[PDB]
Amino acid sequence: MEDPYIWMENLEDERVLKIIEEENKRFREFIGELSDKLFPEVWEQFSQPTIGMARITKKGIIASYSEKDRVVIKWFNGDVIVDSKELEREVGDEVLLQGFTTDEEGEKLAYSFSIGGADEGITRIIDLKTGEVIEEIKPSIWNITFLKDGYYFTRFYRKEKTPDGVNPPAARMFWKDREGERMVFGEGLTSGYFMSIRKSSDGKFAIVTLTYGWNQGEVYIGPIDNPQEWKKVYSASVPVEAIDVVNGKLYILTKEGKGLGKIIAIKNGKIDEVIPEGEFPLEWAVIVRDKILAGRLVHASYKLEVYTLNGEKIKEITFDVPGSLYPLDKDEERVLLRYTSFTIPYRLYEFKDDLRLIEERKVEGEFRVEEDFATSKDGTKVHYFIVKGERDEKRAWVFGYGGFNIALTPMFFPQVIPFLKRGGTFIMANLRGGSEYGEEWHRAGMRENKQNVFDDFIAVLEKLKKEGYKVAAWGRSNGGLLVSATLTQRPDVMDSALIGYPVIDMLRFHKLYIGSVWIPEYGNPEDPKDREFLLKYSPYHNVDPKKKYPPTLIYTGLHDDRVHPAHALKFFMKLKEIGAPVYLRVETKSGHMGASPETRARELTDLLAFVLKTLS
Ligand SMILES: [Cl-]
Ligand SMILES: [Cl-]
Repeated sequence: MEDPYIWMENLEDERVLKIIEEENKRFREFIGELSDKLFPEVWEQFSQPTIGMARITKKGIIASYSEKDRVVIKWFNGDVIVDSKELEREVGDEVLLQGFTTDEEGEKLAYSFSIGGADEGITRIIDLKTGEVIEEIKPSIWNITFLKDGYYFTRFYRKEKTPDGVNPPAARMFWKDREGERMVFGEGLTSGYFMSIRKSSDGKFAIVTLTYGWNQGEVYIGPIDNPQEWKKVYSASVPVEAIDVVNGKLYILTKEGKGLGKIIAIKNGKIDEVIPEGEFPLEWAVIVRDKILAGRLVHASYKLEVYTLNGEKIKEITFDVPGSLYPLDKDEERVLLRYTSFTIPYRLYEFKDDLRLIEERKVEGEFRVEEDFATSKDGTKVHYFIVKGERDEKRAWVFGYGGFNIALTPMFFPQVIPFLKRGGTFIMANLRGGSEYGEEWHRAGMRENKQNVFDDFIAVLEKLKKEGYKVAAWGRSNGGLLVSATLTQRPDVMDSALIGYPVIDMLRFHKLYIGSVWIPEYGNPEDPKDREFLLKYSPYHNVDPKKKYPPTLIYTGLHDDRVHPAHALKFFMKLKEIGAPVYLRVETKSGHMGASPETRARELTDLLAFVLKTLS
């Protein structure tokens, strides 16, 4: 099938580079002054201390933080262990710090980073008392689980074949100790299988979870020191999460059945429900002491539920402000949870028998978090969050995603704060295709149902318009598709459009970078039956010259390795063809944002600047 802009898939074509150069200039002249004036306000919010991961050891908590241009790993209220700045001088390059873990004893720490925004990374294992690098592994490994004098770990094969000769993408599990390294699990597994391992709370069992896309899950358990005796004990036609093994009994969180999440247990092959499916999703569950601590997702924010090991509900905990809440780590006694919301970068909580707050960073101001519902084409209620400042200039910045079983739950958007301060309202919409209401909610936005997602977003945008708001619609990656499709269908419901790192060409998405992995979500363009519903919304095929379009910003990054910039370039050329007020920003500086904040903060400042200028 001919494509007039196929040459744009070659990012080294001189025609492509000319366009990128031209449009970055035009965009900079367009928001450059405003962006330079707002940058300090954005930078202030972006760069403040933000926790990443945390770990429990016998010696105390170890946590990572971002602040400004550096990232550190430190003893909680204690010594810095790893400093991204120290690292950069040692290796003489920009470094992104990915994750870390430790041993139970708090004497060994493993952390992974990437030199100069390399697509490859590094793993170092260090001694926590002296700080000596015990080991340095290249490429980086994952899921390090210390035992005795060594550890299990997983490798994810991206470019290379597996040792047993299987093509990527693939995963394999290894054991490493003084005598050396050997593969312990995953031999013969075809491409697409992923694995992870965790210990039981008592340290006696390996719990190994195996996953193939959305439609297969397997659980294995056995003696932590003996992979020869690891046995499959559960099979499911969806990925499930193994929680723990306690007193001969394996606990699993599964979205089998209606798809909302329940906890089952297996003992000697018999399967019992522990906590049956409820009205709202059960997103995670952990066992601590003799209790089950469960994260319940009620209209896309978290309430905390505490149960006995037998599934009798003991207590319920809600939060003052709707938030996202996730388990970071656990030991036998306690779990650490990270909370986040629109005006709360983070809270660090400790759960032992009850919930206790041990750290908080919040943005000061009289901010309100409200919630409402819009009604979609087919009657579906579309929940959304509303964030407001003290002032109301009737200007709304509306964010959605809608896909891939991702719930949109409260989180901190640094560039929205100055917006709220200027009378703006931030809206986060809970569209179909997400996990907000279970696997059925997700399925209701996949393949032929993808139009439902756009209908839900339209319903929110149109509600805001009727209420008198000026409206800027914003989304990234599958969320870029969201705004792009909505723009070509109902440009009349937005006064501004922001399209981030989008998927656009729905007949060729599967031919660029990793896009084939999205086939179960969107459908398969080689099949005419799927093309039939794909072409009904594909933005690349559905630009309407008869329509009037609002100011539109498409933004991407020249060196993104997941969502090919050609989507953005092609949609930009299509809008150019009809003289639409469209802009294109292509980030050229390398790497992402984890420990290289200024490039990312500028990008976000550019978005804020575009909203402020185009809605006025
Ligand atoms: Cl973004
Ligand atoms: Cl980015």
